[PDB]
Amino acid sequence: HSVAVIGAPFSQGQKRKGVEHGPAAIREAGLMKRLSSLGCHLKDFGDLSFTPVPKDDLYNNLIVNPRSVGLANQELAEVVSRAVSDGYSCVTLGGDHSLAIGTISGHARHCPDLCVVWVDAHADINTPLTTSSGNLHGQPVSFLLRELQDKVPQLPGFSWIKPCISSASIVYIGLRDVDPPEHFILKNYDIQYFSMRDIDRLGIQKVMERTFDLLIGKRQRPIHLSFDIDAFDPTLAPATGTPVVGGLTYREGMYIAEEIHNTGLLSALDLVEVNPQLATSEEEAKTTANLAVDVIASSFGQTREG
Amino acid sequence: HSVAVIGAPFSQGQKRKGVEHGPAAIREAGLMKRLSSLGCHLKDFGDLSFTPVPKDDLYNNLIVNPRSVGLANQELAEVVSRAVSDGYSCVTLGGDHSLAIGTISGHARHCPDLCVVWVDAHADINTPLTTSSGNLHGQPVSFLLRELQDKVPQLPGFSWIKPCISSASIVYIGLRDVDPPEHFILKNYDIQYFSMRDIDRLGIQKVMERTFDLLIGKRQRPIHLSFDIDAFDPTLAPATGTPVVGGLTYREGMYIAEEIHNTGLLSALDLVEVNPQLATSEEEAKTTANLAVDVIASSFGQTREG
Amino acid sequence: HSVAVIGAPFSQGQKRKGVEHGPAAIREAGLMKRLSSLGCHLKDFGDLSFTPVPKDDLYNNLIVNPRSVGLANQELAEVVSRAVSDGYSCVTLGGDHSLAIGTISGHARHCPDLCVVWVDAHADINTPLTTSSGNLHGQPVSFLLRELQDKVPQLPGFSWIKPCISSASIVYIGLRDVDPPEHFILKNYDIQYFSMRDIDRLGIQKVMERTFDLLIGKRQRPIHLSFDIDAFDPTLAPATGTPVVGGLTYREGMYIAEEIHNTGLLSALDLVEVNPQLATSEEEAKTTANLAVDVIASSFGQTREG
Ligand SMILES: N[C@](CCCC[B-](O)(O)O)(CCN1CCCCC1)C(=O)O
Ligand SMILES: N[C@](CCCC[B-](O)(O)O)(CCN1CCCCC1)C(=O)O
Ligand SMILES: N[C@](CCCC[B-](O)(O)O)(CCN1CCCCC1)C(=O)O
Ligand SMILES: [Mn+2]
Ligand SMILES: [Mn+2]
Ligand SMILES: [Mn+2]
Ligand SMILES: [Mn+2]
Ligand SMILES: [Mn+2]
Ligand SMILES: [Mn+2]
Repeated sequence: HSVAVIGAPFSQGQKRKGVEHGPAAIREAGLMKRLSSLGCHLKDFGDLSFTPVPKDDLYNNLIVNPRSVGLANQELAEVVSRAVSDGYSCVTLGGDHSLAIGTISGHARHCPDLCVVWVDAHADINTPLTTSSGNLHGQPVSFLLRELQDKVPQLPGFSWIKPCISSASIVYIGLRDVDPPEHFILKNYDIQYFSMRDIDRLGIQKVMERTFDLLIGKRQRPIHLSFDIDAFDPTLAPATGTPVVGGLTYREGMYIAEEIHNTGLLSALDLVEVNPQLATSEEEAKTTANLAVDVIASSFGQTREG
Repeated sequence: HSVAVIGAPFSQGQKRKGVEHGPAAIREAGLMKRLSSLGCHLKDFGDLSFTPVPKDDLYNNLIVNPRSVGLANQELAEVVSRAVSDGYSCVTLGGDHSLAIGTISGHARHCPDLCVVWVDAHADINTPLTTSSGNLHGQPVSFLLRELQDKVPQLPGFSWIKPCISSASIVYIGLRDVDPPEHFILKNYDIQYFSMRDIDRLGIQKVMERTFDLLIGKRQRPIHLSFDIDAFDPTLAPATGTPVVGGLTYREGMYIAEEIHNTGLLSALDLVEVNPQLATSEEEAKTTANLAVDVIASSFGQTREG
Repeated sequence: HSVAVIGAPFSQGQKRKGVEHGPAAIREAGLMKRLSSLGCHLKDFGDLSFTPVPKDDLYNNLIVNPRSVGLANQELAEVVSRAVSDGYSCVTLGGDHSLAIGTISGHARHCPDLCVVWVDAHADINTPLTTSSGNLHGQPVSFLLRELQDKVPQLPGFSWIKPCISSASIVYIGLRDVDPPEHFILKNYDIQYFSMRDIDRLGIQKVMERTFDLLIGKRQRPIHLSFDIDAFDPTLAPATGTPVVGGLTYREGMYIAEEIHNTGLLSALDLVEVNPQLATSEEEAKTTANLAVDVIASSFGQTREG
């Protein structure tokens, strides 16, 4: 079992400084030793340096850094594609969530029937025509879903992307801050999600059971787990740019990761939005990074029973 | 849909200074904007000034401020009755829980077939003959329930009350600190409650389903939600006078409020016992007020899925 | 109902200073008054003074303080045995968990059909041949189970010990940090456990139901509850030597204790591993002790509904 680790210090999908230091923070929290201990053979690609784009002006006076985000993702997709082609399960450390455009695109090149489990407080499914922030980290799913493409304009730097997956191939877990146009999109395209309210009702065991029935109930598929640290309650993961009260507990997050491992199908994992500079103390930053490491290790087989 | 907001700075139902500043704290936490955003047409009645009573001596060398609490409640009931009669769902900000004598009396004055959901760590059902504290905020339910009246003596300032509400028409959620005579009362009059232990067993979904089956399972009735902030765990709502460990989680509180909204029958709401002065820090005070706003907004339709 | 309280300031089953002050901390937190209030008739044995053993050198160059732990446990066993035969339910305050060798041995002397509910983040079932720490507090169960005796070497000071429990007569609740050879032992000997993951799946109600079906489903038996404070999440019980993230909530711990009380069969209880010196503040120490008192009081009938 081989795992590739790619640092992707994306910050230009959003406006808050510091998220580019997430990969270093997660490595410093002992990621590689934890993975080695489980028996993973590792290839560390280090932290990538992405090519900047000069004069990357706003698109439509709103969308920030489109060419930079587009090119960084094109470059990242090439690395992810190569790693998956070489037989590695691919762990990408962020960095802001716009990097999922690149990781999912790269992953889908060799694994076109992948499915996506998107664990997040947010749906990240605004389009360039619905976003009220202009921040691409709150739009990445819109660029990836085939059914949405007539509603998504062509951004500069984005021409290389071709939507990778169907709306029936993504399931959200943890949602508790969704913009009204995103709610419209989720309902209109029948995209399945388990919000925090659904977890309150069903419990995390049934949520995972139903997630897998929707995605792999009738056929095996490589799983892409895109995990935004802000899915966790801010008491547990304070070092992040968009915290929302009332999130996953520690135990719920471990359970999600355990079930992902138990499928035997995990093929790529993103761990995004750790921003150590937003912690009010070193302890806050380190606990957030420690939590990120626990998620990744659990996703690759660390158990709570020995 | 129209909502009236009434500030009721009651503090004489108990002995701790500061709870009279609860209404201002909740307002400063953004209550009105949150309600407007949901589509509520608002009538703000401001913070009421209640008429004092001279020489309001203890009743029976025990019960504190009886005439002051009686008259403040009589005055409050007049405002609540007018608001409800004019078509508003009536939100009353406390202030200590003795104010529910006035809000429920005033609500019932217009809506005699109302039912009550009482969310609290405490049953608040001592009578003047069973209370060990003498504090009227731990007695309001005894003045309101028809079946209990042959056991409730007449307090000065209390003669105006017309307690018609049946013991079958109140359900408690959250109970974890109940005095022995209150336990006797709950059992003897077959009053239904879901204690924290019941929530541990059933889960909040089934608790809400069972609550509504009891109250509105046979017929539609206006709902009065009387919500003591101390229902929440003290880690979440520290700025309150009688905290008890082991309370509702944030998610459970939001779920209760969401289910109240989903009935379409919410007619009045009390949010009581926020005391900003009992916070150890500005942060503790503000988080308690923010939580109060979240409960109110969720009760009028704020969702966690957009 | 009569309850003996025994202080057992064991520290030599592990290496961290301070756990010998656990019994005093629990008493200072109001244990005796809480038990009296429930109607318990009390015999306080005080804190026992155990006979030291000079030159208690490492066994096999690894196992720490074997003669001291063995002798202290032999002495403790005599006290517990006498107390149980005099008709007391026996509460032993720790002290490190190696004391359970003594309490369970003493208990079983007059109650051979006892069963054991072991509430803990850890399985405490290493043998002298599997331990990697050498600390006897992580081994007590191996000395007590009949089925394991061909794999447990004779330690100096341990000759008085006869295993008196079958592997089918112990159930674990709370497990989340289990060493690989302990996992092998649990599986190989079909020892039943409900890990944190099992609690996440089933809920604490179902966990207790299944626990009692396994132990007393066919006949009434005296129950020995051995409760390591580290079963609780470290946010709730920080003052302990081996904290592990993702533990029982306050409510889950109360529910466990309530269900133990509800059986009517509680015969002895250990409350171990409170180490006030490991608190980083007096508040942390006090909350851990207060929690210990809550567990013991709930196990003897304190309710959350009055
Ligand atoms: N929907 C947001 C989401 C930002 C978080 C992105 B993720 O999950 O990668 O971290 C936020 C929109 N905003 C919410 C608050 C009110 C105004 C709109 C957006 O910017 O589009
Ligand atoms: N039962 C109490 C309740 C006080 C809280 C009122 B609420 O819910 O509005 O905030 C307290 C009685 N007291 C409990 C602790 C032990 C002594 C008696 C009382 O004073 O009657
Ligand atoms: N399994 C441990 C358990 C110690 C806790 C004892 B109890 O529950 O009474 O508090 C720990 C072994 N250690 C765990 C971390 C990795 C190395 C081995 C041991 O020392 O045997
Ligand atoms: Mn997010
Ligand atoms: Mn995201
Ligand atoms: Mn209360
Ligand atoms: Mn109350
Ligand atoms: Mn332990
Ligand atoms: Mn232990």
